[PDB]
Amino acid sequence: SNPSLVIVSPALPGANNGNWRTAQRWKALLSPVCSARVVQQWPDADASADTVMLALHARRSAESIAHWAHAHPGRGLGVVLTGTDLYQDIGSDPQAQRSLQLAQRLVVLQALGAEALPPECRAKARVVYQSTSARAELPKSARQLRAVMVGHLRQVKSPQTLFDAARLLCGREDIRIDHIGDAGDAGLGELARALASDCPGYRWLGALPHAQTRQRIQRAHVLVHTSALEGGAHVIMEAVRSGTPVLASRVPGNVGMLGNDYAGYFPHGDAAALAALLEACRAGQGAGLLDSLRTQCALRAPLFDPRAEQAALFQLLNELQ
Ligand SMILES: CC(=O)N[C@H]1[C@@H](OP(=O)(O)OP(=O)(O)OC[C@H]2O[C@@H](n3ccc(=O)[nH]c3=O)[C@H](O)[C@@H]2O)O[C@H](CO)[C@H](O)[C@@H]1O
Repeated sequence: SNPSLVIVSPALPGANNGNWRTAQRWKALLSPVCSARVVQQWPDADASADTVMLALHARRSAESIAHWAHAHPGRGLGVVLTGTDLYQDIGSDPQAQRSLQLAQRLVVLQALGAEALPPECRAKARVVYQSTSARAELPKSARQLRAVMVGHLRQVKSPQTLFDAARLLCGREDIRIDHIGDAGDAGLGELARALASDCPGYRWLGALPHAQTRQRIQRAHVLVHTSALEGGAHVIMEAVRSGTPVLASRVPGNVGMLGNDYAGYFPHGDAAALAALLEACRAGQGAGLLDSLRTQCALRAPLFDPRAEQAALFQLLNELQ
């Protein structure tokens, strides 16, 4: 009999965010070799039939991770390091530390992940790059540069770097910056509203449905991503797999997605460096930076093929049962 997989995701059901997206995608990819279901917490009325658990976020799902560990000591637990666990919490957070100890396998979502784990956790760490469907690379206009950044506004997304680069470029009518994401963390949507009132090339569109978000990523000349940390951001692969090049903060989660040799990084929180890269992208339109970055992004794009992710998850499942 095939395994009965439970995926634990701290996301609300139907949420438009990474943690829901990963859990739903993994359920789809694994369905040909197992019975798969997604929950927010474990156990539940259906818990007795589950044989394997993949739990997202070593802190946020720590109570379900421990429930599983105590019910199945030494068997069937994979803990998936989705971001603030790996790059924040495992530091000093006893829940995140326990989850790391209890897991039979740890999953990181790009090549650099295990560098952030304790050395005693590296032998059971597995890399599972995420995947996304491709979109046709669109030909685009040289008349203007249109940038997009995508992320629900929270401090970890360092939206202030974008706000500050948009402000440096306030008078540049030839450069447009669209920003997609809900107004989560206290007062970030107010900063975005004030900036869009002052600097008409900058627009904060609020949260948009995923279909519309993918279409805007495809249509933009460039995707800007400023975060302090990422587990392995969906929006970077969504751009890459649309033929939209990226400007990203030099933090491990981003470097793991775009490569050690990528020419499109700026130092974390350096608004001037980001504004300089946008000016260089614009200058090149008409040898140009956008073309250089498109070439580099096209070599990354096969990392994000769902067949690749499926094969990595099939291997992981066979290890856990
Ligand atoms: C560490 C961190 O800070 N973020 C992590 C978190 O995802 P996040 O939710 O922080 O970021 P993400 O970019 O991985 O995923 C956001 C998803 O929502 C979509 N979107 C977003 C806003 C909006 O208005 N419309 C829209 O469609 C976007 O297109 C993407 O598919 O979990 C993921 C795994 O599950 C990854 O590990 C991320 O790196």
